[PDB]
Amino acid sequence: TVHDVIIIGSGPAGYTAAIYAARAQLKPLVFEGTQFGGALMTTTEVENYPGFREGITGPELMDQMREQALRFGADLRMEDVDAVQLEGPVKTVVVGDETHQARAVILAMGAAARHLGVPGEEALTGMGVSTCATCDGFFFRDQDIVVVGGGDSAMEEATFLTRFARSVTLIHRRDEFRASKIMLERARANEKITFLTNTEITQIEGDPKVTGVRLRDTVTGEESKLDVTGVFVAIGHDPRSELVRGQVELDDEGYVKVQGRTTYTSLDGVFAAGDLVDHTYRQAITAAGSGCAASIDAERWLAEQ
Amino acid sequence: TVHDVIIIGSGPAGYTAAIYAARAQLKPLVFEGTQFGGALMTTTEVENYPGFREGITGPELMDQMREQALRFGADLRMEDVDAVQLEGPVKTVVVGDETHQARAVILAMGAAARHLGVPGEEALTGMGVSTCATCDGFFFRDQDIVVVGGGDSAMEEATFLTRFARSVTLIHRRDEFRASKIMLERARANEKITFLTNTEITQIEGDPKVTGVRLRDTVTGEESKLDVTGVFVAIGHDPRSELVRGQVELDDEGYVKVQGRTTYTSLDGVFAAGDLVDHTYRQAITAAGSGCAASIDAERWLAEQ
Ligand SMILES: Cc1cc2nc3c(=O)[nH]c(=O)nc-3n(C[C@H](O)[C@H](O)[C@H](O)COP(=O)(O)OP(=O)(O)OC[C@H]3O[C@@H](n4cnc5c(N)ncnc54)[C@H](O)[C@@H]3O)c2cc1C
Ligand SMILES: Cc1cc2nc3c(=O)[nH]c(=O)nc-3n(C[C@H](O)[C@H](O)[C@H](O)COP(=O)(O)OP(=O)(O)OC[C@H]3O[C@@H](n4cnc5c(N)ncnc54)[C@H](O)[C@@H]3O)c2cc1C
Ligand SMILES: Nc1ccc(Nc2ccc3c(N)nsc3c2)cc1
Ligand SMILES: Nc1ccc(Nc2ccc3c(N)nsc3c2)cc1
Ligand SMILES: [Cl-]
Ligand SMILES: [Cl-]
Ligand SMILES: [Cl-]
Ligand SMILES: [Cl-]
Ligand SMILES: [Mg+2]
Ligand SMILES: [Mg+2]
Ligand SMILES: [Mg+2]
Ligand SMILES: [Mg+2]
Repeated sequence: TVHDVIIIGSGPAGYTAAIYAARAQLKPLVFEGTQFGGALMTTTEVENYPGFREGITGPELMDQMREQALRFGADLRMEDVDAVQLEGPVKTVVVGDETHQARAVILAMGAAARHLGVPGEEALTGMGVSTCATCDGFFFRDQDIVVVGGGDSAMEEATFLTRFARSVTLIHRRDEFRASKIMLERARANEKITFLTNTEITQIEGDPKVTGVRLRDTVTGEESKLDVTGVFVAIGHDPRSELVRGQVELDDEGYVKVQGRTTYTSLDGVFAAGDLVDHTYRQAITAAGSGCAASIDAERWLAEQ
Repeated sequence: TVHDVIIIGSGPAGYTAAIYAARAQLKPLVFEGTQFGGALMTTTEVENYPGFREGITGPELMDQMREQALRFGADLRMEDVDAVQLEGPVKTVVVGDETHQARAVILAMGAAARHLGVPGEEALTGMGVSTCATCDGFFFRDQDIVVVGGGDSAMEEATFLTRFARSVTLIHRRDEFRASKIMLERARANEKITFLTNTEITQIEGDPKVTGVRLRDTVTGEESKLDVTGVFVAIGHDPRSELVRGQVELDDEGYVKVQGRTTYTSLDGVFAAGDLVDHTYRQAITAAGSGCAASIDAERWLAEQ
């Protein structure tokens, strides 16, 4: 049984691809993962996804998307793809001890935001701990917050956040910065930003919400506590391209490369969408847009065979 | 008074750009047009926009988007931009006898679908007359329908529609086809497609919904009537780039060109999104995704000044 298309991933890119493929009568087979629903399934509020004048929670939005895909006939499986064979006319995905095949595959595995890995980070996620200044900076008006990281991401998040926050403490575990000189220099010039180098967070305090961070000097071991009400983690992303490394061309940071303004990868019959590809915007609406494009690409490519 | 950003257009690209720019505290000034709300403001059902398990009407979706932009502080004006000056640090838009200025401009004027221009076309829009096989082909299962046009668009729409329709009559006013040989040959091979060359539609019949089309031979003048329940107009699109021709680089069909996978045009401080740029996907979700990207591009570009 060779399916027309298999989709790997269940964030906005994967579900939008599933909606379009199903409505196109391709009977898409979608492997959602056991941690299904993408990055929004673990935020509280989504206010910048167009179409919801008063907002919607991340889980509510993903459940709409999932039920929408189901309504048009997508075959959804809450299982992880463990391995793929993507070269040639018939592609194979392996799911535990089960195999499935398809003429086209849409890769929508997303990117993992790096975690601090400290107590309180999970408990206080959406309650003061954020990954997304664009999304959440709004909510920290006149507040004292931290940003963690040493690259252009952290510099961009920190300087952006000063238009809301009373103060931004930028914390980095080294005394050297991997961020570009321009981004570094913009952060230095901003009077609302204080730099804390050679510093790591060991714990995030907060009873319902973030009240502070515990700090350790990575050189001397000196520990202290900072009172803050927000923690923005900006230590980088890891695109989830492990399944396809060695089969589909990746850039030096592991993002799947695509041709021009399409979703076509280096492999015939293989398309890629969402934050697996995009290291620039990383929003739900852009991932959904690219998931649509992947399905239209796949449909048109299938019609050429 | 020089604004940070002006947005021209009020479809999904323009409203999503407005939402992001407003949430970024850029106080975007948005000229919606008198025919505001984009292409969806004149369809009935939008079923493939992810986030609505049971669908939503086009006007309901656009009103959500508009109120969402308002909620975050967008300044919305239901007026047409009549002329622009986009070169240099301060850009000007002219609206009747009023002028407005901004450091960045986001172009989101969309593309106009060409119309047959015959009686019944407007009355029966969304009631049998469609512009979008992806969107509406679903609803014509086992029905006899027409597709109008002579290019790759019409060939693609007609062959796609045969997976739903009982029959597809492809009508073209010439006996020569501007579509590529592959697209032409695929349509010829499909047993559900009948070709009617040298034929124009003079009227679309239908009491609540499409019941037939009146036809004229463009050579002999012979007229007849075809019983059909759907009419898909696929005679091409005109991107709304007239305002910016001679200022921003356009491709040979008039679409605004953008740099790589960004929204940057050939002019510093000018960004473009939606169907003004995209001649491939032309969906609401993709236009919304690109409107987000234009605002993020614009925000980051503004921060560099
Ligand atoms: C805390 C947080 C809050 C956010 N808030 C917002 C917001 O308010 N607005 C906004 O626009 N964006 C927000 N974002 C960003 C947005 O969620 C992402 O940009 C978007 O979800 C990317 O979608 P994607 O489909 O490419 O990947 P993801 O959302 O990462 O989805 C990929 C999914 O596929 C699954 N998958 C991966 N590999 C496999 C495999 N091998 N087999 C099976 N399944 C697999 C994953 O487990 C995951 O469930 C937020 C992100 C985070 C982390
Ligand atoms: C009948 C119909 C049904 C459709 N159904 C679907 C569907 O179900 N699903 C789907 O995904 N897509 C659908 N589409 C396509 C979708 O609507 C478009 O792809 C999308 O709206 C493009 O958005 P855009 O913002 O780029 O431009 P548009 O939607 O064209 O919006 C541009 C807006 O800006 C305004 N504007 C233009 N020039 C100026 C100016 N100089 N000054 C001020 N304002 C100006 C225009 O009047 C218009 O209101 C449909 C299209 C049509 C025509
Ligand atoms: N995958 C991955 C790679 C690198 C990191 N860096 C990191 C981790 C924890 C902390 C911390 N508590 N303060 S600064 C910091 C930085 C995290 C995850
Ligand atoms: N802008 C623009 C340019 C070209 C067209 N072509 C056209 C118009 C009407 C009809 C018809 N009634 N049957 S075939 C056809 C084709 C329409 C609009
Ligand atoms: Cl390789
Ligand atoms: Cl290998
Ligand atoms: Cl020019
Ligand atoms: Cl000129
Ligand atoms: Mg995983
Ligand atoms: Mg996830
Ligand atoms: Mg107009
Ligand atoms: Mg319109």
